[PDB]
Amino acid sequence: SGAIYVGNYRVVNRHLATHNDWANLVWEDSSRDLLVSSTTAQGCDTIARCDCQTGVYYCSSRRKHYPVSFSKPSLIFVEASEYYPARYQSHLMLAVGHSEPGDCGGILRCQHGVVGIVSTGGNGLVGFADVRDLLWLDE
Ligand SMILES: COc1cccnc1CC(=O)N1CCC[C@H](C(N)=O)C1
Ligand SMILES: [Zn+2]
Repeated sequence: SGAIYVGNYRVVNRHLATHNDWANLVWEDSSRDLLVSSTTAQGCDTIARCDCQTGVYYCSSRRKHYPVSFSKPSLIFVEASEYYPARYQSHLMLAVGHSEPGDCGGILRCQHGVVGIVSTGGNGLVGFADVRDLLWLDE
């Protein structure tokens, strides 16, 4: 679990969005596993606007943060799960690091701010949904 709170927006994994997220929907994209909903309170986070390929993510299955080197956002094949058919997920960045299904939502940060959230993984890999291209989150 996990979310990014920026301005009057809440960013979550689309597959973990709640009834309240869908009732306050701003934007969603199944191909990116992202959903953004509106909030009444002002957020606590800020978004990186950079090309960093190193950062630190929170891993809830170890209660710890780990440093990672991650690939640029790209179209990556993701196996079928209980939430999606087998498909290409876009704007996804892979890294070597521990992750389990419940780790989705953990934040990845670089020195400039929030880069993305855990969205996929397996066998010593962890994949993050990028949010740095969503310029409208800041306005
Ligand atoms: C962090 O997730 C891990 C980690 C290790 C092993 N299986 C997972 C789960 C996983 O990859 N997915 C299930 C939920 C939806 C995901 C998606 N974006 O399509 C795919
Ligand atoms: Zn950065």
